[PDB]
Amino acid sequence: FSVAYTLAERLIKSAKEVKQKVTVTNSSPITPFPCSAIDFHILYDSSGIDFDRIREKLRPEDNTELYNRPYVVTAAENLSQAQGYEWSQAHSLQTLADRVSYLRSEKSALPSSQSHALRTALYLEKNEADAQYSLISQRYKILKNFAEDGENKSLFHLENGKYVTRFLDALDAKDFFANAN
RNA sequence: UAUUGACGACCCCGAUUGGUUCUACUACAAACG
Repeated sequence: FSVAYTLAERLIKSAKEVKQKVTVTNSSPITPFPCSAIDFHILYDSSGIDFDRIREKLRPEDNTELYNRPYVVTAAENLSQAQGYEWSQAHSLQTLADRVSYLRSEKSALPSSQSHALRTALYLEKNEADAQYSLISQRYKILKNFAEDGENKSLFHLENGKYVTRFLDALDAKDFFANAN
């Protein structure tokens, strides 16, 4: 528990970065706009137990990061009047929950066989991750939803100059999105 | 108006499928009287 809780005390700071990316419009000093967000890990013990090391193993190339994991959970409608609205949508937890649903949807609509081919490619450069995706994008039409480019040819989207993706977060959370409701 | 006057081989592989699906860490030892 101790290691898990000190992770949570770091995860809470990563979720709490919404405090300054989503901010009250025309405020001075720049007050946070009330925004709710999650960050989560899933240790496996493999990722490094220290948050700083955990995230640098998911930034495999200098412009490419395989986590979108500070996810805003506040509704878009509530956020629409803040500054930083556009960021909150890309970081909206519903984008993760939808993609998890596509992975869970069904035989599998996206085969795990092919999800893991893409998972492997994500650790390459974008030109190679996009190459693998282009070998697959029209064999599995569900992948039109997992794209983020706006073109349906890459799993990444550009965010402040970084290629960031939810796809590998969706594979992580695929089995941690269960509810009695 | 319909005549001139006999030679000569060709094909040599073509089309397509080129991976598909599943397993992606599991128990542990540190947590918990």
